[PDB]
Amino acid sequence: MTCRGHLMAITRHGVNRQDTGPLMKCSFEETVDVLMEAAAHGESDPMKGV
DNA sequence: CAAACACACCAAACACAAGAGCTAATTGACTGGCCGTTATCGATGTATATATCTGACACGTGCCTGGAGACTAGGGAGTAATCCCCTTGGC
Repeated sequence: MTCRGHLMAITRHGVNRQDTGPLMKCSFEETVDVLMEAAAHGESDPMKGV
């Protein structure tokens, strides 16, 4: 919770802000939203999360 | 006076609401126009059934011709005697 300096909330508003990966954010919450944002911005997933 | 940012407020959305597991029952589209098939109504017959009229056959009635009946008139056909002509017969 205190690795990025600011207090990341455990909610969708705090974990999805981290640059983990769209495939990991969509699992938790905000599926279509995070997927759409990644598609628009052309993000990349390193394929390292479980 | 006009533009910069900051704050408080108002107004507008997003996403979540544990893991699941079993069983039952309610919903099973619908008027209308139109084409395509087919059932029905209609004409245009030809075949068969029945009615009217004509033709041939049948039974019956009839008009007409010729035939038949009773009776009559009066004379044609016909007995009974006679003569003697003439035939058959003869030497």
